[PDB]
Amino acid sequence: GKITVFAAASLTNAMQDIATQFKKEKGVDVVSSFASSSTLARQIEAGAPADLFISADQKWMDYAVDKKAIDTATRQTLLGNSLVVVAPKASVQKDFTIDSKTNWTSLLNGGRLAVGDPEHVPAGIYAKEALQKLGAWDTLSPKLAPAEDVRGALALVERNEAPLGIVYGSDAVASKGVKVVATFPEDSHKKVEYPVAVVEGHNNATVKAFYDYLKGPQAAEIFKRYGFTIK
Ligand code: MOO
Repeated sequence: GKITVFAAASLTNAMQDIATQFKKEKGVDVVSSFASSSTLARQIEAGAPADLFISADQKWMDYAVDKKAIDTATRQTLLGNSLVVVAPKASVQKDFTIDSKTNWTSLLNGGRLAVGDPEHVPAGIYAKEALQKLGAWDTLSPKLAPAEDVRGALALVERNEAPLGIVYGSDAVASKGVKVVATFPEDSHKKVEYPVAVVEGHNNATVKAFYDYLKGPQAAEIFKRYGFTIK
């Protein structure tokens, strides 16, 4: 048959490699749809036919669970990640530490801070939480360059349309055109976690085979290579 995976945008590269490998060794076609975790959860709620859902936060998985769209016994935290600040590869921007007294205004210099839309994209929600805890939010809000998902934010920095952008550590590994210039302290935000679950009514042997593969060694190898931490 064919499996349909709805996965957070930050999983783009890893999921494509995993799908390729699974087809080589098991013969099944895996089709992935990538977007903000919020967008995917709402599509699943509406009735879009996804078999698996992997969210970049617990919030949007909880959302789908409440709408009775998830086979709950299958829900499990699969990956972890870090929150970082990236700059264009060829930028002269130097490394910096992030604390209560970081001078964001000087760092930006009339430029905007690329972020996933803090209204709903997990990467933006983690970022807003961190910036509010570090007291930088009030200063930064009028200087944001929001995007549809974390990869949209990444693109803004790669195309040098924003001096800095807040993305996941894994995004930096996948990107050929940016560099990590700072890392948020773990205590500034909720732990970045990626729950996976089978969509209600799609728990059959074919989907289950893929779900099990995601927790196996071949997949763990690919996830690690892309900067994700395995839970
Ligand atoms: O759902 Mo994302 O990976 O925070 O854009």
